[PDB]
Amino acid sequence: VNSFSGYLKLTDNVYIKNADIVEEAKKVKPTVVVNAANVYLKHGGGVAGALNKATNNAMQVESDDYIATNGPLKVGGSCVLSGHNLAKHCLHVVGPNVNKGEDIQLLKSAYENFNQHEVLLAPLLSAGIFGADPIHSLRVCVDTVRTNVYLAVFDKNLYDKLVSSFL
Ligand SMILES: Cc1[nH]c2ncnc(NC(=O)CC(C)(C)C)c2c1C
Repeated sequence: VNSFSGYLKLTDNVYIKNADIVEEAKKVKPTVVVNAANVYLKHGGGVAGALNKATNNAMQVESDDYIATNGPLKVGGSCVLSGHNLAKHCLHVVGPNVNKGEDIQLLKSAYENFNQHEVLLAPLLSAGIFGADPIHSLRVCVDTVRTNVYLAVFDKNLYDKLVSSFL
């Protein structure tokens, strides 16, 4: 038993809800919140911009030190950093950005990072300003993640479409 509330159960381990991941993180304080990151950890907009704003830019400060030491992530890769006031940890995961021309096949590799964590709160990878089809992202999530994932979908209209079309 965990503290997530109001989710629809899609499969044995995948759950979905119309919610703002920022507000959801601030209430649940999950062990792991997933950020929709880029390889430079520049958290300017989309989910990443919103999570960082909620940390009063502390996420960005930590991220800049990480990149200065380690260099950029790989598309499809991840790193674990602090969750600041939102979660114990933040798993920064880089899904392909279609608006940059990146290979959509890398979306499965991106979701594989979730399997290193028993329970996670997450957005749909590569959705939103990353340009991928969210219905496809949900399909890849369900077919790749085996640990317990709680998906927060900000847009109410998109959520209903995701549910109604889920096979
Ligand atoms: C600030 C914020 N918070 C979120 N929490 C969960 N999911 C999110 N993204 C989407 O739902 C996909 C789109 C944007 C509807 C296509 C977001 C965003 C952009």
